[PDB]
Amino acid sequence: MSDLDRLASRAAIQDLYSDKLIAVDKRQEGRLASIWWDDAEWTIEGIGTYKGPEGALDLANNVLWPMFHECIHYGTNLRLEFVSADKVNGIGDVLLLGNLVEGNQSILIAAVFTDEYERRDGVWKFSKRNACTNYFTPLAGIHFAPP
Amino acid sequence: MSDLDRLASRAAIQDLYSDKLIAVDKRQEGRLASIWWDDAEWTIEGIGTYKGPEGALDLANNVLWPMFHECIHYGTNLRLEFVSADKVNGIGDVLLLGNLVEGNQSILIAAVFTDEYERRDGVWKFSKRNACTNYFTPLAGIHFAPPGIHFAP
Amino acid sequence: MSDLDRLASRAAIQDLYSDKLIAVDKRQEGRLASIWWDDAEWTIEGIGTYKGPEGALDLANNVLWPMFHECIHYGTNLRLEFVSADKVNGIGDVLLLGNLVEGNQSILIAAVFTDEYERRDGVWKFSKRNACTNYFTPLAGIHFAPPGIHFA
Repeated sequence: MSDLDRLASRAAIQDLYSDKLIAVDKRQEGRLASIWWDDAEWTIEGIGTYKGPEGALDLANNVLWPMFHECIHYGTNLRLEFVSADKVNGIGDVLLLGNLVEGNQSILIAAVFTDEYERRDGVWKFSKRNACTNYFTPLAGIHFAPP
Repeated sequence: MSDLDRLASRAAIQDLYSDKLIAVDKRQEGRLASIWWDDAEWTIEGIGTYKGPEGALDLANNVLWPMFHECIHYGTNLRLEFVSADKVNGIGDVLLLGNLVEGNQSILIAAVFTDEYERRDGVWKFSKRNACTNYFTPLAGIHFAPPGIHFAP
Repeated sequence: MSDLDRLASRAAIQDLYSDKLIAVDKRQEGRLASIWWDDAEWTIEGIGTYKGPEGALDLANNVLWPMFHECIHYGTNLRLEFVSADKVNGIGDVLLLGNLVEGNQSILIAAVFTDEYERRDGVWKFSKRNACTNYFTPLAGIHFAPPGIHFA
C-alpha cells in the first residue's frame, strides 16, 4: 500500500529532524551536511539564511559552535503534513540547554521549527527550515556542569 | 496485516498527542477541537473536566489561554497499550514552560497524561485524557523572554 | 517489503527506550525487568555495570530509587542504525528533573544513551545500555514540588 511508503517516509523525516539536533550538539559535520538539499534554505531568525550543506557548515562552524562551550537540543512535538507523497510541511519544538562562551553563561532556549522536506529519487532531505527563538533565558545563578 | 494497521494507528495517535499540545501552545482553535469525540472527556486535576470539542474550546478560551501570556508543552515518552484494534490506553510525560499572566511569573510544570484513544470509522481521536501535575514551580529570578529582552536593564 | 519488519522493529525499540524511563520514574519493577536480556549490560558512568533483568532491579532498588524522592526522565532524539535485521545501535538524549534525598535538592541532569538492541526469536530487548551524564546541576532557589505546596 501507500501507507507503508508513508510510514517509511515519517521514519526517514524523524531521522532528519533528530540528525540535525545530534549533529549540532555532538559537532558532527558529515551528519549535519547530509540532511540538506543543495538548494535548501536554513534560516535562524536574528542570524540569517544559509543555503545547502555548505551553508549549514558555515552557520555551524562560524556561529553556532563558537557561540557555545556545549549545548543539548531536545526535539519534540514533530508534526508532519504530507502535501504529497514527496513533500511534507513539518512543525517542531526544541528545548535547548547550554553554556554560552560569552559570559560563560548557562541559558535555556525554547524555539519553534517550521520545516519543509522533499523526497528526490527515493531520498528525503530538508528543503527548508525556519527557526524562531521564543525564549532565550540566562539562568540567573545556576551553572550547568558535569558531575 | 494488522501489523501495518498497528503501525499506522500508532502514527495517528502520536499526531493526536502532539496536536493537543501544539493547539494549546499555538492557540489554534481548529486543531484543538478536531482531536476529540463528542463524548470525549478532558480532565486536568485542579482545573476540572470538560467534554467534547466545545468543552476543549471552553477550557482553552476561558482558562488556559487567559492563564498564560504564552506557554510551551514538550511531550515525550508516549507509550501505547492496544486494548483492541480500535481502543488504546496511553501514558505520556510533558514538560511545560510558560509565563503566568497573574504576576507575569515564569513557571515549570511536569505532568503525566493518562489517555484513552478511540477509532470510529477509520478515524482516531481522544476518548479521554487525564492530566496530573507532579511539579508546579514558579521560577526564582528567572523570567522566560524573547532574545531581545536581553540587553534591556 | 520487510520495511514493515524494520518499521515494526523501530516501534518495539522505541517502547524499550520509553519503558526504561517510565519504569524508573513510576517505580515499576515489572516494567524495568522486562526490557533487558539476561546477558544485558546496563552501565551508568560514575556508578557501575549491572547485568540482566536482575542487576537492573539491583541498580534500581539500591541506587537510583533510594537516591531520589521522585524524578522524571524526558527522553528525546532517539536515532537508530540497523547493524543486522536483528541487531541495532541507538543513541538518545535525556532530560532528567528530580529531588535528591541528599539535601532535598532539586537537580537537572542531561545525559546521553549509547544503546544496543538485540532481537532473539521475534522479541526485541536491550542487549546493552551506556548512560553518560553531561550536566548534573543543583538548581539554586528552586524546589520542585506538587502544586498544593505553593499554597500557604
